[PDB]
Amino acid sequence: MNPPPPETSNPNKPKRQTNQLQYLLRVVLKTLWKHQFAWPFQQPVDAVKLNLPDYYKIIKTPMDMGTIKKRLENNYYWNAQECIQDFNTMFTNCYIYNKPGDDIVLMAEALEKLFLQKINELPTE
Ligand SMILES: O=c1[nH]c(-c2cccc(NS(=O)(=O)c3cccs3)c2)cs1
Repeated sequence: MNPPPPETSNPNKPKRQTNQLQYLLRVVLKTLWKHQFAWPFQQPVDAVKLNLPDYYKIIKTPMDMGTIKKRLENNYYWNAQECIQDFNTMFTNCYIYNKPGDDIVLMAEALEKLFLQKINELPTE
């Protein structure tokens, strides 16, 4: 069973645009998206499709790059750090749901290193 995907809009929450958030969409996300290991992370885990009936029994704060992309596109975030926390939740979720050395974990580890490389330096505001 799949819960609804994480919100990508919320009228109670204030919106913002910053140079750093623009960069997170235009450079960081859009480059990671093209990586050969990006595909498992491009949309919410579909537990019915993937036959992972325990996925949402284990993972209570799901996150994926599709959701992050839509959040950036909709100016959902207040700042870069908020967006960065979503990437970090995505990676951590993968390590939590799986086991060290798993192929899916190797993919997340590779993406995380590339992500860290790209956010090491952000534009100034
Ligand atoms: O913890 C997470 N698993 C996934 C995911 C996405 C697509 C397919 C799978 N299962 S899978 O096809 O057996 C697989 C194993 C290694 C990479 S994908 C997991 C995303 S986040």
